[PDB]
Amino acid sequence: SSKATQTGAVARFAAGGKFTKKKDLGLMAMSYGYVYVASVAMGASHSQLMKALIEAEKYDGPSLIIAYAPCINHGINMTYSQREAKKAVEAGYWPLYRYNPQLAQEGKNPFILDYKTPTASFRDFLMGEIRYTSLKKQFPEKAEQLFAKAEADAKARLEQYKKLAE
Amino acid sequence: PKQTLDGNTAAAHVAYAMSEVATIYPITPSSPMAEIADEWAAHGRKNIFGKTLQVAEMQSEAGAAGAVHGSLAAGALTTTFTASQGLLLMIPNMYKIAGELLPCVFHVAARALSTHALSIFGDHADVMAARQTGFAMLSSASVQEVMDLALVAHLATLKARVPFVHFFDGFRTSHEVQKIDVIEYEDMAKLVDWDAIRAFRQRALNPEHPHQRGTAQNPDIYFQSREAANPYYLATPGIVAQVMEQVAGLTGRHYHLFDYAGAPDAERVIVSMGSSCEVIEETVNYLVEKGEKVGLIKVRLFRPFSAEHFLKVLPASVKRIAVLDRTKEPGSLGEPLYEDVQTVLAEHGKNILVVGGRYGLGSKEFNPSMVKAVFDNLAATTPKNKFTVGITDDVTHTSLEIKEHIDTSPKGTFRCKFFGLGSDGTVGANKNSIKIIGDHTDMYAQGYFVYDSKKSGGVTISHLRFGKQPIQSAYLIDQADLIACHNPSYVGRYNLLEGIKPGGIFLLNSTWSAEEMDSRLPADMKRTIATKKLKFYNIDAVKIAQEIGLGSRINVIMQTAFFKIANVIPVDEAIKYIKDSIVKTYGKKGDKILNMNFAAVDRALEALEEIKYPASWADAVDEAAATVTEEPEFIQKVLRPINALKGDELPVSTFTPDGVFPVGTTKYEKRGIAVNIPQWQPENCIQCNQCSLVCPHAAIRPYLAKPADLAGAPETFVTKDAIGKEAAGLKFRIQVSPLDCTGCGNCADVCPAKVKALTMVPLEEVTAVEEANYNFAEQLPEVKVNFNPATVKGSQFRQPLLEFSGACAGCGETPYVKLVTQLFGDRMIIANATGCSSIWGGSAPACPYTVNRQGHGPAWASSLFEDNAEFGYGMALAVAKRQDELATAISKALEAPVSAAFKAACEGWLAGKDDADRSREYGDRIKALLPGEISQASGEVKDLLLDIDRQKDYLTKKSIWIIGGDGWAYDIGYGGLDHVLASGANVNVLVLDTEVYSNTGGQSSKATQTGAVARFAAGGKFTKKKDLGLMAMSYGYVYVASVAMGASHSQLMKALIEAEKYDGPSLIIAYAPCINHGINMTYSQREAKKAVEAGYWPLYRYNPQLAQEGKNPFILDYKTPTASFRDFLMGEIRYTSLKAEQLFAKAEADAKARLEQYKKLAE
Ligand SMILES: Cc1ncc(C[n+]2csc(CCOP(=O)(O)OP(=O)(O)O)c2C)c(N)n1
Ligand code: SF4
Ligand code: SF4
Ligand code: SF4
Ligand SMILES: [Mg+2]
Repeated sequence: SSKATQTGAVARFAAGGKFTKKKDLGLMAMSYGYVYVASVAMGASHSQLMKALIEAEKYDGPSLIIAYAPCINHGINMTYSQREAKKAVEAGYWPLYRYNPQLAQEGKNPFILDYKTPTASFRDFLMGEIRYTSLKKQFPEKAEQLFAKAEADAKARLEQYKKLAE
Repeated sequence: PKQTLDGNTAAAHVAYAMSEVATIYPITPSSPMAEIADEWAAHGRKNIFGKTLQVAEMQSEAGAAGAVHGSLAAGALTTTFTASQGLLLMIPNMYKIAGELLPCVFHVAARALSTHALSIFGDHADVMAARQTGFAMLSSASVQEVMDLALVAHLATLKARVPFVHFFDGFRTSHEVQKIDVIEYEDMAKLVDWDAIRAFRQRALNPEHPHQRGTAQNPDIYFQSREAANPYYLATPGIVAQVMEQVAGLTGRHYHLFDYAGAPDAERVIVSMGSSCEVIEETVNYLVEKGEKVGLIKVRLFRPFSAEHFLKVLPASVKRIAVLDRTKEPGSLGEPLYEDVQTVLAEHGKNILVVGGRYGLGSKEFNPSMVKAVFDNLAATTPKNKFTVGITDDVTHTSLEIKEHIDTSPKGTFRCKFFGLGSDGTVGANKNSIKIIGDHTDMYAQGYFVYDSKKSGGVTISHLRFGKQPIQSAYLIDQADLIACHNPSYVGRYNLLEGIKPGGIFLLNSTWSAEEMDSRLPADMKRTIATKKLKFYNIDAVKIAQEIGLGSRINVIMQTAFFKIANVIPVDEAIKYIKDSIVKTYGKKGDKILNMNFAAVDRALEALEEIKYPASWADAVDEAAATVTEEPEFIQKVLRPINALKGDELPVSTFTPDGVFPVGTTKYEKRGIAVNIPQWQPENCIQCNQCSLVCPHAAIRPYLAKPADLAGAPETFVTKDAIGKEAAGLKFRIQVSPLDCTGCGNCADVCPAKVKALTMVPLEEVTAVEEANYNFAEQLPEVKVNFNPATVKGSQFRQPLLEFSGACAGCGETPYVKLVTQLFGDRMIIANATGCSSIWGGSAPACPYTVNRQGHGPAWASSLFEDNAEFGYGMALAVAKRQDELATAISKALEAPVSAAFKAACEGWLAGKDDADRSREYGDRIKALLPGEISQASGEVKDLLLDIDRQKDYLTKKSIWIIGGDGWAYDIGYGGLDHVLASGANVNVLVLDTEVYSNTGGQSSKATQTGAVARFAAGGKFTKKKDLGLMAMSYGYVYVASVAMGASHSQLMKALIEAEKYDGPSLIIAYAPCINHGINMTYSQREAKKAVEAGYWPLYRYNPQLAQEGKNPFILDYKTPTASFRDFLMGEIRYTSLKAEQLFAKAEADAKARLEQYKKLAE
C-alpha cells in the first residue's frame, strides 16, 4: 500500500481495501504557486505528454511530472498497457492538467485542465483490473461501499480542477 | 595572525576556505558553524577558489546528507556541520559517501544522544554511532587543534578519497573561546593537492562522459566489490601522516596519528581522545615533575585505526594502561576505544594490563583531580576495570574515588569567575575582555561560559583564564584570583566565593555601603572575606547607569571595574581598548548613545570603592535557620540541590532508571524575578477573566469563594460580588502570584475595563502583602460552578494545568497550551516535539504540567524532533487498545452476578465509551460502585471486578495532543505529520507557529514569510510561507484551523473545541509571537491582533463534518482586513533590519493572493 493507492484498491497492508482516498501530491505542489505541476498519461494523450515534458524542462524552476504508469501489480493484460492508461483518463480515474507558473506572470491562469469531460464509466474501469475485482470477491457487501466512495471522490476531484480552470 | 575564536568559528574558518557548497540543518552546538559561514558568505568572503561559499539549508540533516552526496557526485567540494541526533540522520548517506570514495569533511561538535533524556551537551556518543560507516575520524582536543586538524581533514580527504568526520567536544571545545594562531586561506591553498581536486572533477556525473553509480548487486560480486576499497583505507594513515607534516612545516605544530606526552620511562599511561587530552597532559606535567612515571597517548586519527602508528609512540616501559571513553554502550563488554587498545595490544603480544573507563558524559566535568584518580587506579594492586570518573555510583560501584585535590594550573595563570544575570551583558563583556587581552598582550586567553535552562533571569557563570603559557585547562576554574558578582541577589543564594585564593579579589555590584555590609552579607561570606584577606570592592553600577541615562545596563560599567582592579594590563591601556570597543558596538547607535557609554567608563573608575572590613568578620557565626517546611522527597532531595547548583553531588541512586519525572514541580521554584507585578483594582474590574487567559505563566487567576470561606483572609484580600447567574452569592477576586509573575505586562494590556483594573507596581513594594494574598487564594477550597467552559470567562474558572514554566516573559506559546489543559487537561496525553515547547515544558528537574485536586493532569512525553507526529500516533493506538481491554472485562461483567446499578452503569459506559462526557459520567459511576461491588463478590467474579478496577484509568476517553513548533511541523517532521493526518486517527495537532526556530536562536523555517530576516536567510527569505493548513485541507477529512489568541478569543475557543470533538485528525496552527520577532513582549497579544488586521495571518476553520451536513467545510472567520500590511511589517525588527523594498512589495502581494484564495474556497 501507498498514499498514492486509490480508494477500494487491494494491496499488501490493505487487505480489506484502502479506505482513505489517494493523496493529491499535485494539489499540494501547486499551493506553492512557483512549481510547475503536470499530470500525464501516455496511453491517454501523446500530444499532452509532449506538452508537459517540454514546458517542465524549459521552466526555470522546480517541475513536477506525475505520470500514470500501468503495472503488473494492477492485474491487467500488459499487452494493452497503453490502452489501460487511456481508459483511466476517459473514466475520470486519472486527470490530465498542467500548472504553469509562467502563465501567472503573463496575467493568465496558470492551471490548464487538459481533459474536462469524461466519457467512460468509472466502475467499468475498476472492474477491468484485478486489484479492484479481488475486493468484490473478498467482501461483496463492503466492495459496493468502497467503489461508490471512489467514484464520488473522483467527481469531487474533477469538480475541483474545473473550478481552478474557471 | 592571532585571534580569539571558539572551536566552531575555528572549524568554520577552515571549512569555508576549502569548500564550494555547504548544505546544513541547525542543531546545537554545531549550528554556530553554519551561522557564521552564512554571515561570511553574506559579506562576500572568498574561499581558496575565489568564490563565496554557497550555504543551503535543508528540511533535516537527512536532507542535508543527501544533498552532500549529490553535490559530491556531481563535482563540487561539499561540507556540512552537524552533531548528535543530526549526525544519526546522516548515517545512511555516510555509508554511501564512503562507499563511493568521495572526498568530504563532516564537522561535528560532538554531543550526547537522546536516551533516557535529551542532552545538548558534549560527549562522543554521536561520533561513536557512526564509526562503522567507513568515514575516517579525526579528533581535535583544543581550539587550536580544531583550526589545525580541520585543515588536515580537508587536505587528507582529497588525497585519500576517504571522507572524514572531524569532531571536537561539544561546548567544552566548540564554545570555548581561545586565542589561537589562525591559518591564512592563502597558506591553505599552497598545501592543497590541486591534481587531486581535478581528478575529483573528472569522476563527476556529466552527460558528456557519463557513468552509472549506486547499482544494486547480487551475492556473486557484492563481497568482492566491497573489499576493492581496501587500498584506499590501507593508505589513509600514511596520507594523514604526510598531511600532518605539511601543516607542521607551515605552522610549527607537530601532530601525529597518535601523540605521546609524559615520562619517557612511564609505567602507567592513559589513552584518550578529544579535549580530555588537554586536561590529562596538564596533569601529566604536574605528576611527572613530582617524579611519577606516567604518560598519555592522544588519539587523533581514530578511524582508520593504524596499529603501526599507535605502537610507535607507546614507550616500552608501559606496564598498565587506562583507556578513557567519552561514551556509553550499555551491555557492551567495553567501550570502543578500550576495545581497540585491548585488541591491538593482543595482536602484537604486549603483556600490558589494560583497563577502560567512562568520563564526561553530557559535558560532565573532567578536571585534573579526576585524571589523578585514574592514574591512582592504575597504581592499585588490582585496578578496577569498567570504571567511571566524575560521578558517585553508589548502585553498581563503578566510580573511582577522588582521593585528593590537586592544582595543576600552570603558575602565572590569572583566573576569574563572573556571576551574571541572563542577558545583562556579562558574557558579552567577558568575550570582549578576552578579545582585548588577547589582541594587545602576549598572554594566552581562554573563556568558557556556563548557561542556565531558564531563558530569562537565569544564572550565567563566566570562566576566564590568562597566562604566559598555553592554556590546556579544559575544565571549570577551581581557584580564582578574582570573583565578580554582577547581581546582588546572588549574595546569600549561591556559593560565590568558592575556591577563591587567599588574597584574591571579590568585586560586587550592589547599593550597599561598607556599614550595611555587616547586615547584608551572610556570615559564611564574611568569614571567607576576612580569613582569606580578600580585596573587597563594591560598585553601585545601577546608580551610574540611571544617572547617565543608560537605564539599568551595567555591562560597560562592570567591565570597566574589572580591568581597574585585575592588574592584568595597564589601566590606561584598558580604558582605551574599552572605548575603542564602545565605538565598534555603539558607533551606529548615535552620538548621544556613544558619549553615555563613554561616561559609563569614566564614572565607573571613580565609583569603585574598596570595603575596609573588620578582622572580626572571620569569627562571624551563621544565623539560626528558620523551621523549614516539610517538602516532598523529590523537591527536597533532587530539585533543591540542582537549583542550588549542586546537582553534580547527587549520586546515581538519586535518579530513576528511565528518566521519569513527577509533575507539578515548578510551583516550588518561586523565582520572584519580576520587577513589576499587576495590582488588581476591584472597583474597575468587570470580571471577564481575560487577564487569566493571556498570562504565559498562569501567575494571575480568578478565585471564587463562598463568604464563609473568606474567614481567615488577610485584611488586604479585598473581594467583590460575583457577576453572573452561575456564581450568585459568591465572592470574586483576581489574584496574582507575585513570586511566579514575570512582569511581562500582558494582563494589564488585555484588561478591557474603562479604567485599567491592573496596574504595574514594583514587586519589592507589594511583595510582602501579595504573598499573603496569594497564599490565601491558593488554599481556598474548590467551588462547584456551572460556568460554560466554551466561553473565555467560563474556561478561566477551570484550573490551569500548565503553570510557572521557564518560557520567556510574554511568550506567545504557553497561553495556547494552558488553555488546552483548562478544556481537556483532565484526560489528555501530550506528545511534544523538541523545541521551545519541550524546553519550557520539560527541562529537568521541574515540570510545569501539574494536576488538579483529584490528582489528574496531562501526561507528558517528548521523543525526538523528527518523530513527534508518529510518536503521538503510537500513543493513540495504545490508548485504544487499553480501552478495548477494559471494554472486554466490562462486557463480561454483564454476564456476572453483580448489582443492577453496576450493570446499568456498565451498559451506559459501553454505549458511550467513545464520547468524552458520557465516558466520564458512567466511568465515574463505575468507580463509585467498585469498592462496594468487590466486597460483595468472591471467587472468579471478584477477580473480574478486580480486573475492572485495575483498568479504571481508561474509563474516561483520552485526548491525544501532538504539540510542536513550526520547524517540526513544516520541516523535519512534516513527512511524519502528513502521514498521521492522512491516517485519520483521532489526534489533535497543535502547531505553535513562531515562523522561526525559536529555541535555537531564530533560524529560518518554511513557516517564515517573505522578506523576514532570520538565520540562514541573512538577506531576507525570498520564497513565501508554505501553507501547511492548505495542504492538510487537500485530504478533506482533516480538521484544519488557523487561530491567533491576540486577534480573536472567541475564534480560538471555537476552533479548539471543534478540533477536539472531531472524530478524526485535527490541525491547529496557532500564531505564537516570540522574542525573535523584535517586538515589545508587553504587547504580545496586541501584535497578534495587528497580524490578522493587516492580512499577515489568516483566521479560518475547515470542518469536515459540515460537508456531511451539506454545508461548505471552509469558513473564513476574518474576510476583510482593516489595517495596512506594510505597517505591520514595520512593527517588528525582523523586517526593519532589511532596510529591500522589493521584498516588502512581494510580501504584500502574497498576502492578498492568499486572502483572495480563501475567499474563493468560502464562496
Ligand atoms: C534531528 C534533530 N535536528 C536538529 C535538532 C535541534 N533542534 C531542536 S528544536 C529545533 C528547532 C525548534 O523549532 P520549532 O519546531 O519551530 O520550535 P520553537 O522553538 O520555535 O517553538 C532544533 C533546530 C534536534 N533536536 N534534532
Ligand atoms: S505580568 Fe505577565 S506573568 Fe505577571 S501575571 Fe500578568 S501576564 Fe502573568
Ligand atoms: S482583564 Fe481586567 S476586568 Fe477582566 S478580569 Fe482581569 S482585571 Fe478584571
Ligand atoms: S517561543 Fe519565544 S518567547 Fe516563548 S519561550 Fe521560546 S524563545 Fe521565549
Ligand atoms: Mg518556531
